[PDB]
Amino acid sequence: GLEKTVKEKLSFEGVGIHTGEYSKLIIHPEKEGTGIRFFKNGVYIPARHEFVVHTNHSTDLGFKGQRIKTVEHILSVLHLLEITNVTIEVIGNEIPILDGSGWEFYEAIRKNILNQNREIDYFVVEEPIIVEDEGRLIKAEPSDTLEVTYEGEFKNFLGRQKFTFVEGNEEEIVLARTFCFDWEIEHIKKVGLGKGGSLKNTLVLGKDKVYNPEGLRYENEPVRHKVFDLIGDLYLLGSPVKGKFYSFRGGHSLNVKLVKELAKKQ
Ligand SMILES: CCCCCCCCCCC[C@@H](O)CC(=O)O[C@@H]1[C@@H](N)[C@@H](OP(=O)(O)OP(=O)(O)OC[C@H]2O[C@@H](n3ccc(=O)[nH]c3=O)[C@H](O)[C@@H]2O)O[C@H](CO)[C@H]1O
Ligand SMILES: [Cl-]
Ligand SMILES: [Zn+2]
Ligand SMILES: [Zn+2]
Ligand SMILES: [Zn+2]
Ligand SMILES: [Zn+2]
Repeated sequence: GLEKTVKEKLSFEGVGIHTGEYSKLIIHPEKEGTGIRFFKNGVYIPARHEFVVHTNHSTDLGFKGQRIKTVEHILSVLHLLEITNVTIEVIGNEIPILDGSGWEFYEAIRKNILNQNREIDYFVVEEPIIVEDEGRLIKAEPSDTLEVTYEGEFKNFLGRQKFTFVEGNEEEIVLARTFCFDWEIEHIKKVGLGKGGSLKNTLVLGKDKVYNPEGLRYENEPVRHKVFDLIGDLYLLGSPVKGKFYSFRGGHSLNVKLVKELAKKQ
């Protein structure tokens, strides 16, 4: 595939799910070999694992005293579309959550793709690797195409479910929204997070219920979302990725752990 940028500057704005503050994004075109980077208060923050500063409830980056929260969704959409050269200017402290999915970013960026004059240098998984953390596991192995499976095991009605993304099925995961359980709200608010959360940008699930009046988009919308998150975190390898991945109960922390182990090995 050829390296790609955007045809023109694209803008997005809205509340950050964790800060509860308004922020604005400006996606700038960039030349071949630039890579994906964020820009905030005069500092460039590359979208790479060396710049990850926090992973508990979002994937956050920082450099030289400047931090940006919740990069997982914009990075997943850029990865899915193979956008390789772009500057994401952030006026604020977090990426806007919008409806909690990648839909708005995906629809706008997909209509503005500009192919460039280089073949993409893919990050190619060369051998099998397994990373683990207290009941959670992620396996990666060689593959000519990006294939990502997430298997969840939930304490509520969702039970045990899995979903697999393969290239060409981007539309199956870009609408899946972020979610949380009603029993998690206390903790998230207590640690100074979830300030912008509402039923308009997060699915809220209970032991037997879906609080959002619209309900779920898909019966397995939560696992489709976890696949979407893993594809965003994999872009921290700094190039579009080719490999077959299987995550059992993974989250941003384990995804970043896998990315760092893959980067170290290769
Ligand atoms: C008007 C009133 C409205 C009320 C609404 C406002 C409430 C406050 C706003 C909340 C906003 C946040 O909700 C945003 C936020 O944090 O969104 C995160 C997102 N970033 C990503 O976070 P992360 O990847 O780090 O998540 P974990 O993997 O760690 O899972 C998390 C827990 O699920 C367990 N788990 C996991 C997998 C499994 O198979 N089984 C199982 O049990 C696991 O053990 C752990 O206890 O995905 C999470 C989902 O999974 C989202 O919640
Ligand atoms: Cl925390
Ligand atoms: Zn090619
Ligand atoms: Zn926490
Ligand atoms: Zn997240
Ligand atoms: Zn997410």
